[PDB]
Amino acid sequence: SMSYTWTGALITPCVYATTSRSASLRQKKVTFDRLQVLDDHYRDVLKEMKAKASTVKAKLLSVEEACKLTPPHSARSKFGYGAKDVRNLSSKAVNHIRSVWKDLLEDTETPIDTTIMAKNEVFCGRKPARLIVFPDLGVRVCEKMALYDVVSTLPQAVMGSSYGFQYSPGQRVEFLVNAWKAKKCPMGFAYDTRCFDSTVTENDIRVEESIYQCCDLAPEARQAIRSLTERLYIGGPLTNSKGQNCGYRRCRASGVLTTSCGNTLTCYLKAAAACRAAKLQDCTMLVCGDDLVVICESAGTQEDEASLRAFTEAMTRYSAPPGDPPKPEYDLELITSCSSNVSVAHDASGKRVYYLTRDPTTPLARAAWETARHTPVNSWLGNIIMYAPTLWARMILMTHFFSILLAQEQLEKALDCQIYGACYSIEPLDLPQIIQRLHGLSAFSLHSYSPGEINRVASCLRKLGVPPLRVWRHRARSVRARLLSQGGRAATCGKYLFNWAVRTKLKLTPIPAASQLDLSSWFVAGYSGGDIYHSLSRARPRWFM
Ligand SMILES: O=C(O)/C=C/c1ccc(NC(=O)C2(NC(=O)c3ccc4c(C5CCCCC5)c5n(c4c3)CC(=O)Nc3ccccc3-5)CCCC2)cc1
Ligand SMILES: CNC(=O)c1c(-c2ccc(F)cc2)oc2ccc(-c3cccc(C(=O)NC(C)(C)C)c3)cc12
Repeated sequence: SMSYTWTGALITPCVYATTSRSASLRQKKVTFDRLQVLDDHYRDVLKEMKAKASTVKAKLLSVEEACKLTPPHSARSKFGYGAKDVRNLSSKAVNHIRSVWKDLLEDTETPIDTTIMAKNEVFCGRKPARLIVFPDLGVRVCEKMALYDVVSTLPQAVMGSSYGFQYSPGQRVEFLVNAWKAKKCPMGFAYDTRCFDSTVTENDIRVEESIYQCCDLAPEARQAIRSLTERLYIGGPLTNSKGQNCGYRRCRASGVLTTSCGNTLTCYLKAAAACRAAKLQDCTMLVCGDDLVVICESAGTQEDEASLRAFTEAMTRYSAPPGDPPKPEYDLELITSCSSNVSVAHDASGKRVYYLTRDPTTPLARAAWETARHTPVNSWLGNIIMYAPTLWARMILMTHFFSILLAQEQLEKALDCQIYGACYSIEPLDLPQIIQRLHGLSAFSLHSYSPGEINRVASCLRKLGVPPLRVWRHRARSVRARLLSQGGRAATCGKYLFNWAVRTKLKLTPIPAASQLDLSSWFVAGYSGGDIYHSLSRARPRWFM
């Protein structure tokens, strides 16, 4: 069947930013009939995944628990209530949610409506806008009730160490390094599927439900998963922001709670089966939605290229064809996945420290957009958290935004930021404790960065018209002195985040309050399009902190 069908009605709106104008270019790319052929390897991997899903027990979330997971800027319902009313348990929101739940239990077939919109992302010719497909707020709260506990428990039980969303950046690096080191002669590659969401078939969506159905589930959760699969996840009608019928979808909706979990399971299933078809030796896989990395035993240059072509042919039969063909790599640092690569630096005692970095062009361009225009959900803060050990995040992002926060007297104001998938409510004053937990204490002492990494950063600044690194050091000394003078958490930001800026660096001790941070909800599962709100909370705060 066709991934999408269009009525011709426009996808209406609600250093460039992608707009509704280019939506038509994306529609042509994502629209095609799918060809899928399954085999024994696919069937065997599926049964193995189901045997692991069989060990899971999931709970049904209450209306209140689901309501409290709704982000404050979450799209309002077409039934006269918004995210605020949901979060406050307003009688109107709750009554509509309970009626939507009841309708999921009683109607097993009627397709559920979705809104189709062009996403506005900043980029540095110009690429078309990505499309977002999501059901009404009431349905989204119901999705959390039935499946929040499934999507946060099941993927790790099924995929184990291959499940990408269970790791802090520090744990992710450690996993990749250990897997690389475990091979006699390692080879690794990134596999990129062309329009993954469009390649997801109705059968893939039912196979995914067959995995969810192996959980111990409450009867209402079992029925809601069944109804949601048939009425929403396999496909349904598309409506634009003006309420006009846009067409029909028979592929993955990018804005449902199961998008991230579903894509990870599907990509893992197809890839693990394609590893067997290609006869790749001693595979270690890492899967993040549609992003896949395979680390294995090299069998020689020609052998490796041949096995990759066989892998690609098996992925293609499973309806996962590639965008760019995979390339074998013989250095862990040469693999690019999730726009990132591993690099190494030294801590304060000369010991090696591995870390994740990326080309800083897009993060810096988006931070420039966000300093120009007010944006309810930022990427700069997400880039600071994710890339805290990098030279560019420390010297430029931290310096620039802490000087703004000092000037606006907004150091204590919690901000919403997006990191890959999910939405996080963070107080900039908590950045030292967050960084220490995610990256370790060495993130505040890294030096001896690689020439390639220093040169990529310096060239990026020249190309973007950003002042050179020596200006950033002078600005950080001033920012640091002012933060120190404020005491408490502000002085900790000055001392830890800007220790790189002083000639004689201070000896840094662990932050005591870093121990009390509850970060379980952060790196448990992926919620890209899932509509999940994460607000930082601390258990047992000491009086002297
Ligand atoms: O060689 C030497 O000894 C000294 C050289 C030197 C060169 C330029 C300056 N620049 C400045 O003072 C000003 N801009 C900046 O001090 C500035 C700061 C951040 C900038 C950023 C981003 C960096 C990441 C956080 C968000 C802001 C961009 N651009 C920046 C310019 C250049 C710019 O204008 N826009 C963009 C556009 C895309 C990407 C980045 C940028 C402020 C007043 C006059 C212009 C200062 C010193
Ligand atoms: C198969 N791809 C990989 O798992 C990723 C690789 C890679 C893998 C292999 C390789 F060789 C090079 C890069 O680099 C990455 C960089 C970031 C992410 C990534 C994805 C989702 C979440 C988070 C997160 O930290 N969120 C918090 C904790 C909120 C900061 C982070 C995933 C990958």
